[PDB]
Order: sequence, then structure tokens, then C-alpha cells
Amino acid sequence: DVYAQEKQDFVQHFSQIVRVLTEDEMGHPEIGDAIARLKEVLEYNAIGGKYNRGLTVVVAFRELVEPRKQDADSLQRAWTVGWCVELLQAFFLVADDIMDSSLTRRGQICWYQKPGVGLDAINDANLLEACIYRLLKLYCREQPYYLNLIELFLQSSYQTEIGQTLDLLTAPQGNVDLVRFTEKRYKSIVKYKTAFYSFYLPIAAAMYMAGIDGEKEHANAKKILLEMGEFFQIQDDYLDLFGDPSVTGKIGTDIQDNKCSWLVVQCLQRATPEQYQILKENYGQKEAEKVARVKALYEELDLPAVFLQYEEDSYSHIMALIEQYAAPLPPAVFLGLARKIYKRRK
Amino acid sequence: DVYAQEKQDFVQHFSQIVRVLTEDEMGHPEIGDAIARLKEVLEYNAIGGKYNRGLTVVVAFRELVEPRKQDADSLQRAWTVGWCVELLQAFFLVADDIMDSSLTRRGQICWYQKPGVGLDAINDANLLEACIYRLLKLYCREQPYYLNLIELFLQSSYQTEIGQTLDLLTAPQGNVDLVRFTEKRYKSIVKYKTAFYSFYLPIAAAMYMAGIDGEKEHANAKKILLEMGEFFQIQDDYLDLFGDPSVTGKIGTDIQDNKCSWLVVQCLQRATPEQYQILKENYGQKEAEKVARVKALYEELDLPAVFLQYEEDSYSHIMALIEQYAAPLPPAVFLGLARKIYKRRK
Ligand SMILES: CC(C)Oc1ccc(-c2ccnc(NC(P(=O)(O)O)P(=O)(O)O)c2)cc1
Ligand SMILES: CC(C)Oc1ccc(-c2ccnc(NC(P(=O)(O)O)P(=O)(O)O)c2)cc1
Ligand SMILES: [Mg+2]
Ligand SMILES: [Mg+2]
Ligand SMILES: [Mg+2]
Ligand SMILES: [Mg+2]
Ligand SMILES: [Mg+2]
Ligand SMILES: [Mg+2]
Repeated sequence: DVYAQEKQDFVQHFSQIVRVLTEDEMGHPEIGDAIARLKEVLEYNAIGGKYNRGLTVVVAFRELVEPRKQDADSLQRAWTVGWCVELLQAFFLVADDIMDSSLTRRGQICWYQKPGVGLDAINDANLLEACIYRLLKLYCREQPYYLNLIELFLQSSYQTEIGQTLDLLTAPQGNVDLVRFTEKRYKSIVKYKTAFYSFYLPIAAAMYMAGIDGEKEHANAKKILLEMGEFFQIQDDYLDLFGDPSVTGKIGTDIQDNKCSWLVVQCLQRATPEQYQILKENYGQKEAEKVARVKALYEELDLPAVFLQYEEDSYSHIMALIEQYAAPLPPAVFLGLARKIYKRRK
Repeated sequence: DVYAQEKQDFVQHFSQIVRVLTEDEMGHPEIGDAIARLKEVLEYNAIGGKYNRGLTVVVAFRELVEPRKQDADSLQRAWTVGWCVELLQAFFLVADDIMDSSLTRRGQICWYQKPGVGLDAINDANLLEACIYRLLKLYCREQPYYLNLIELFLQSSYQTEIGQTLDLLTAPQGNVDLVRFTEKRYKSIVKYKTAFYSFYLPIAAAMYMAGIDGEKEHANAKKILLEMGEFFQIQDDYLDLFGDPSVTGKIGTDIQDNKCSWLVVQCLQRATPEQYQILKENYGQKEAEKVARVKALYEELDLPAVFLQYEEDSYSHIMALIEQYAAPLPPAVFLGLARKIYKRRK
């Protein structure tokens, strides 16, 4: 609703972000070709997703700062920092698509699959990460929350990389890992790989920008936001397989990649010993017929209906956590975000 | 000399660095497997090089801080920050070896070529980068130079990535780029990809730790150190091809990878029109016979002797820059480093 509202406004600011990041081109002409590559990287990889994280920073900021303190420069810093969380996302996805052997992202061929790009996209991804701290320095360097924001982005990156490491370790190519795909492990993976940077980070950044820096306040927000991020990753796994690629913009790879998906964890909890064999013989391999076999098993087990029920119960639980932990922050802060992702198809 | 001295001391501290980075394992057992992977990454990828950058931080620190201000904690911070520049190096090399299709590094198979690793090494490389800011926070957070060090590492990373981008852009696979391999372009590539992080960064970090933060002082040091780093990269290119892989620990790939190497730039300046054709038909391709053809051309052109002369003249020039710009810093600071790299065979 409020997200829907701010969406055109937020995307319109992207041209300024690009302009400012590429403005070193007059002062140091010797790096002109690299800066033209950076602009190409930014245009391809920072546009076309939902902008949920960047929008959350902007919306939260507006709801947390007294309107009389929202002058032009303040607002600009807020949307700049929203764009930083978007650049973080861009960095992670570019690299992740290489590591997951993915084909499409946000409705187009993955950056690394473009002819002429390939593993150069590794450097590209890191340049996106570098842009975050260039923007923080250009816009927020004089603010009392500058160090807090730097440390929050760096810590958020580390936690996300640790998540990514548990993701890759639980999914060896070439090895059947069924014994490792447990509820407990799944929760640990998604807490680190998705929830810190996609839920806690944007709200925490707007909190620090609003001068809300207390540990108790951050720990309360974190309780809501981490559970929100677990739920969002369960949706992401559901969408990898049962989503429409023309709506989600991406082709699924979790089964081929041997991933500890929410779907395989649920499959294992309900599997007969015979169906367990079907999973063991078919999971984590590149053959289309083996992937289809696993999908048919999930459908045979009513997993889409089980996903609908989990989502209702978990949404109710997040709503209870908001009732417990939102204060003294406006509940709308957390609700706008829950409503943006409840029942999402992309 | 002084580097030779501090080398066993510096390497001995690596076990503490590992211990402290892996100490989150008692508090959050859920990330234990990721932290065991991080230790494996650190042990494989942070050990076995020359430790020139880490040692430079330690040596410079000792020479810049009054001995009476060098207490146990101070020294520990200094070697910790030396280890940060080593982790930066580890991050860059792991990723670079993927992008360059390299085989060996520091005397062993490149991390990404280890069976079971492959493109997971992308996440590994970034975890190494994350460790830098974890160590800065654990050891330097209360110091007046904390922000300065954070911003120096982040800026140094960005400049190095911009260098890497000019390197990749000047070396397209599958395309003959001979027209782009100019003196001017070469100097711009190596200034950004090597000189800022390998020469300016360690000395600048020890300067900031010694409370030397003035812009004029940093700009003078930079003049010496950037020229030093250009010269060091010219040596690196010379070693890619004419070095002993059992001494350098790495197999060369510049000719196969179509790189704007110092050697190809020199080859082009002296080539007859016929030899230019030999280069055009043979450079930037994977065939062993084509690589050998290019090497024979370089040897036919006395390029090893031309490298010896350039090195003498450039070393003399760096020495002149030290005479002009060292003050008020001890010249030994820059000389120890020049002497560590003059005439190096690895
Ligand atoms: C350094 C870089 C390799 O680190 C990361 C890169 C990407 C990610 C990450 C986190 C959460 N989601 C994704 N992508 C999703 P997605 O491909 O969009 O479905 P996942 O592959 O987890 O299902 C990537 C985490 C860390
Ligand atoms: C994000 C990551 C991809 O960025 C970088 C990674 C590595 C480098 C870099 C800088 C200087 N030297 C190297 N390696 C050398 P080397 O392989 O050791 O001979 P080069 O391939 O330039 O000849 C790598 C620069 C940036
Ligand atoms: Mg993934
Ligand atoms: Mg993925
Ligand atoms: Mg997914
Ligand atoms: Mg390279
Ligand atoms: Mg290389
Ligand atoms: Mg080299």
C-alpha cells in the first residue's frame, strides 16, 4: 500500500545514484572505461526487482522521523541509504547466480551468463558492494549515525556470507545429503543468509538514521524481523519450484543444486520409506527427468497446500510478535513490510 | 633485512588471528560448520606468500611510534592490522585466480581448483574480506584512528577493484586487443590494481595508527608508494613468464589471458611490422605452441635485458622520490620496503 505509493518515487532516484557514482569520470579520466563498466553493471543488476529493502528504509524513515525533521537533505540521505541496501542485494545476487548456476534473474539472463561477461562478474559483484560505502561516505559522513551505518552494513554482509557458507556446505554437488536436511539446520541457514540483510538491516538503518540507537530497541525489532525473514525465505523456496518464471523473473535450481530447501525438509518429514528412496535416487542431480520426479513427489505429498497452511500460521505468529515487540515504534513500520510480503507471488 | 627479522614473529601471530576469528563457535553453535569452513579458508589462503604488506605495517609502525608508546596492546593492534592487509590480499588472490583461470598459487593448487571447492570459492573470498572489518572492530574500535582505518581499507578495495576492472576490460578473451596495450594504459591499470593496496595501504595504516593523519603527509607518502607499486607490478609481469614456478609458487597465464602485461607493451614498442604479426596471430590464446611462440619473440627481442635496465633506472627514480618526499618520516620506512622488493625473484 504505502510501498506501492513510494515505488515510482524510489526508482526515479536511481538516475541520481548512477550519476554520482560515475562522477569521478571528469576528475580522473584514466578510469573512464572502468566507470563506464560500473554504470553498465549498475543498470543491469540494480534494477528490475521489487525494491522491497530500499523501499523499507524510505518508508520506515518517514514513519520514524518527526515530519518537521524531514527536510530535503534528510530525505535524500534516506533514499540514498535505501539504494545502498539495494546495491548490497545486487552484489549478493550476481555472485549467487554464479554459485547456483542460475539462468535468469528479474526477467532477464543472469549477468554472468551474458556473452562477454562470464566470471568477470565476480569483480562486477564486488564493485557493487564498494558503491555502498562510497555513497555512505558522500552523503552521511557528517551525520552522527555514520559509523553505526558502516558497521551495520559490514556486519550484515558478514552474517549473510556465513549464511551462504551454511547453504553451500549443506548442498554438496555430486553427494546425497538427505540426512542433513533438518528443520533445525534449515532455520539456521535462512536466519543468516536472508533474514539479517533483507529484514533487520533496512529497518535498523532507518532506526539509526532516526537517532534510535539503543540495544534494547534494536533487539526487539530484530525478534520480529528475523522471524519475518525466515518466513520470506520459505516463500522464496516455494517459489523456486512452484512459481511462474514469467512472474518471479527467475528459473528454479534448488533441486538440481541439492539445496536444503524448505520443500525438501517438509518432504522428508512426511515421506514413506519408499518415497524417501525416490527422493534419494532423484534429488541433487542435473537430469530434467530426475527434477520432474522430485516435483511430482512434492505434489503427491500436497506440499503446496502444506505451504499455504504454514504461511497462515507463521503470519499469525509474526503478527503476535509485532503485538509483543513493536513498542515504542509504530506497528505500521513492521506491518507495511509484512503486508508487502504476505501471499507474494514474486 | 628488518623484514627478514620480523618474519617469524609475524607468522607466529597467525594462530591467534585464526583463534579470535573462529571464537564465535562457542556462543553460536548453529554456525559451527561455517566457522570450521572459514578456518579452512584462512589456513589455505592466508599463508604461504611473502607477507610483505603485513610486515610493512608492523615495521613501519615500530619505526613511526616512539618506543615508549609501543606497549603490548599497541604492538598487538599493529600486527593485527598487518594481518588485515594480508586478509585483503587473500581475498583478492582467491577471486583473481578464478578470473585469470590460474592453476597454482604460493606453491599449491589454487583454492578454487581443489575438488569440492570450485565456484564456492567466490563466497570464501568474500568471507576473507569480511574478517578484516571483524578484526578492526575487535581490536581498534576504541582507538582515535578506527574510522580512518575502516575508510582506508574500503577505499583501497574500491581503487583495487577499479584497477581489476581496467585489467579485465583491456584483456577480452577471444579478441585481439593489441591497439589497447599502451604505456599510458598499462600505468593506469597497475596504479589502481596493485599500487594503492600493496604499497600505499600498509604504510598509510601504520601512519594513521601513529597518529599521522595529515593530508600533506599522506599525499607525500603516496607519491613514493605509487611509483613503488608500479615498479612491483612490472616485476610481477616479468615473473609471470620468466620466473621459476617452483620459486614464484605460481604458473603464468598473462599471454593466454590476453593481458596488458608490461612485457607485451615493451614488445609492441620494439616490434618490426613482421614480428607485430607474430604477436597478433599468437597472443591471447590457450594453445601451448602459441604461448611458446610469443615467449620466443620476447627472448628474440632481449626483453629480459630490457627488464633489468628498466628496473635499475626505476629503482634509482624511486630512491630520488624518497629523497624528495620522505620527510618528516624516516627514510628507512620506504627504504626497507624498496630493498625488500628490489631484484626479487618471487
Ligand atoms: C559474497 C556473496 C557470495 O555472498 C552472498 C551472495 C548471495 C546470498 C544470498 C542470500 C539470500 N538469497 C540469495 N539468493 C536466493 P535466490 O537465487 O534469488 O532464489 P537463494 O540462492 O538463497 O535461494 C542469495 C548470500 C551471500
Ligand atoms: C573483487 C576482486 C575480484 O578484486 C580484485 C582481485 C584481485 C586483484 C589483484 C590485484 C593485483 N594483482 C593480482 N594478481 C596478480 P597475480 O595472479 O598474483 O600475478 P595479476 O592477475 O594482476 O597479474 C590481483 C584486484 C582486485
Ligand atoms: Mg543460493
Ligand atoms: Mg540462488
Ligand atoms: Mg531461492
Ligand atoms: Mg589478474
Ligand atoms: Mg592473476
Ligand atoms: Mg601477475
